[PDB]
Amino acid sequence: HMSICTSEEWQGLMQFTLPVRLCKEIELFHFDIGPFENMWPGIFVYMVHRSCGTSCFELEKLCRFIMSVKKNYRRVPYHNWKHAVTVAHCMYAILQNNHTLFTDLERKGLLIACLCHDLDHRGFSNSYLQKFDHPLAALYSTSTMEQHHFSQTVSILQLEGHNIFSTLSSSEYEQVLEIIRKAIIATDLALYFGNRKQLEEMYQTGSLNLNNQSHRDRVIGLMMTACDLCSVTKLWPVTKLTANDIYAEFWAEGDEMKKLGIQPIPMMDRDKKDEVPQGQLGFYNAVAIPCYTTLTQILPPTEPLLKACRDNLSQWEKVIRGEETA
Ligand SMILES: Nc1nc2c(ncn2[C@@H]2O[C@H](COP(=O)(O)O)[C@@H](O)[C@H]2O)c(=O)[nH]1
Ligand SMILES: [Mg+2]
Ligand SMILES: [Zn+2]
Repeated sequence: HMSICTSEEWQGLMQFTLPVRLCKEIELFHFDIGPFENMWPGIFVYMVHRSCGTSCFELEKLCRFIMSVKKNYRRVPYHNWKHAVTVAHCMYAILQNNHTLFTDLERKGLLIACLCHDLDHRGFSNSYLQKFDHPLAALYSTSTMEQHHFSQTVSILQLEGHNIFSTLSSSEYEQVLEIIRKAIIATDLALYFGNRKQLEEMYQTGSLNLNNQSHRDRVIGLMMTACDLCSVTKLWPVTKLTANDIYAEFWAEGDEMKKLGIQPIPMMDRDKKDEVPQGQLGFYNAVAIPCYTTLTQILPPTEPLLKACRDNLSQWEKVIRGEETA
C-alpha cells in the first residue's frame, strides 16, 4: 500500500546540513518554510535532532521514514507535504519554548505525529466521505480521515527499516503510538470545539493539572489544533497565499459534489468567492482566535501565535472594508 522512498532519497537526506542563517529563524513561530522547498526534509531532521537529540533515532531509519512519508503525501493543493512540515515546525517551536513541560517520549511522538497527521489525504473532507458512503466512512464512522492518517502512519513504520521507534522499550513503544494516535485524531476539527471548552473550563476553575493524564491529553490536543491551523499565524502575505491553497481544495470538492448531484456549502462553491472574506472572519472568530487564546493561557510562551492570529483577523476585516492591497 504505502509507497517507499528510493535509496537515493534517504541517502541524500543523511548528508544534509542546515544553512547557518536558517538556524536562527527556524526557532521563531512566524518562520515560513515556503521559500526553502528543497530543504524541508532536512529541516525536519534538524528539528528532531535539536528537540530530541541526534541519537534519539537511528539516522538511517529516520531518513527512510521521512522520505517515505513525503512520498505518501499526495499532490493536492493544501493537504500536502508542505503542510505536513509547516505543522511540524509549529510544534517544534511550541516544544522548544515549553521544553521541560513535555517528556522526551511526547516530544518525539508529537513531532512525528505532526509530520504524519494528514498522511495520504485525497483532498476530500469527512463530510464528503460520509455523505457518499465511501469505504472509509464505513470503516471509520467518526474522524474518518484522521483514523486513516494514523493507520497510514503505522503502515509506514512497519515498512522494512522504517520503524524509528523499535528501540523503545515495549512499554514506551505502545505509549508513543497512543500519543501519536490521540494527537492525530485530535486534528479532527469536529473534536476541537469540545476540547477547547473543556480546557477553558478547567483553566478558569483552576482544575487544570498537567500531572493529570486526561488533562495532558487535552492540552496536547489543543497544541495539535494550534499547529494544524498555524498558517493563520504567519505574516499576512504568507497567510493569504496559503488561504488560496486551502480554498483550491474546497472548491475542487464542491465541483465533484455538483457532478454527483449535490449542491455544496457556500465555502466550497467556487461561484461564491465573494463570500470568502466574511467566511474567514467567521472561522477566525469561531476557531482560530479561541484556540490560540486558550493555548496562550495554558502555555504563555506561545503568545506570539495569538498576536499573529489577531493581526491576520484585522487583515481580513480590512479586506471586507475594501481596503485590501496587492
Ligand atoms: N475556512 C477555513 N478553514 C480552514 C482554514 N485553515 C484551516 N482550515 C480547515 O481546518 C482543517 C484542519 O484540519 P487538517 O488541516 O488537519 O485537515 C483544514 O483541513 C481546513 O479544512 C482557514 O483559514 N479557513
Ligand atoms: Mg487533517
Ligand atoms: Zn492538517
